[PDB]
Amino acid sequence: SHMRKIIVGSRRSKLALTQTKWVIEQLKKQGLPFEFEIKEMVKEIEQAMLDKEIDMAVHSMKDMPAVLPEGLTIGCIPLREDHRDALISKNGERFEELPSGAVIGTSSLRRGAQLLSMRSDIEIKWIRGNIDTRLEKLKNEDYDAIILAAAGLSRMGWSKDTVTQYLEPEISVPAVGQGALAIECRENDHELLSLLQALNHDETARAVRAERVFLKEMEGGCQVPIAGYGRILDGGNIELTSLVASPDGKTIYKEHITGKDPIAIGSEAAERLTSQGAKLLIDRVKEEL
Ligand SMILES: *Cc1[nH]c(Cc2[nH]cc(CCC(=O)O)c2CC(=O)O)c(CCC(=O)O)c1CC(=O)O
Repeated sequence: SHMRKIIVGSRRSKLALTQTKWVIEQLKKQGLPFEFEIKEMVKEIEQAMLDKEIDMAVHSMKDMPAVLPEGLTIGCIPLREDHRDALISKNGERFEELPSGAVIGTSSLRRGAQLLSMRSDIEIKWIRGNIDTRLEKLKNEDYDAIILAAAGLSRMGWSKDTVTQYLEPEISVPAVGQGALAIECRENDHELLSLLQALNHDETARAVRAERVFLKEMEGGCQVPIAGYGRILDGGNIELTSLVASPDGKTIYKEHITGKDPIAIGSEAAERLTSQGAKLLIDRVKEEL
């Protein structure tokens, strides 16, 4: 029959389309009368959505801006994937087993700093590209290992043949929003928001909300050595782990806070880390970029 067609904007990478299709598939499980169509195409997708050329987009939470364009909203945050960083070693060694002088590929200051805090006898080397591209570079270039989000390898069904060690947050505190998806739509698209509700996972959303509040107040992002990971405790409170590190790994600010309200705990986390010198550190790093 004649039903509303929801147009879903997506990047063209294997991962992006996979994430986008996952979302569509879960939405279809409600059995409501909507058609979905992907339009292969964060900010340019946002412009299209504002212009009503698309109705929604599925982004990796960790790549979302602190502030959405007025008129847009994160309409849904589904049940989180694995939040953990993953080590993929060419010759199958766990982190502490990598040879002295091992070359670990990442363009993330957050990842490289944490690794360097544990081991000063490894080398962090810049690497870029989509996750497949990066796996090909690990094979074909001078890297002994790489770090990737466990979530992307999971989504692709690649983990089994790649992951050498899943890194616990004790070892590597994840990027804010890692493993979470931001399903972005217009704030006034009430029909769509209503459809997205059954997909929203309140415990994921609350945790991520705390992480983001902290990141916003610290003025962090992908380019800065800042981390935050919130989980829901069995008791129902959120526990937020917050971290800022010097790029060489020698100075770590790291704190835990537990509470009910994501805004209050994210804010208090930023206040505490800022009071310890973490914001000055981030400001100085940005000065040398
Ligand atoms: C903020 C940031 N983005 C990226 C590149 C990126 N974005 C999403 C993913 C997939 C995992 C997910 O959806 O959560 C990826 C790639 C990946 O991490 O697998 C980075 C990576 C920089 C790098 O390591 O070179 C970052 C920064 C960060 O994670 O600290």
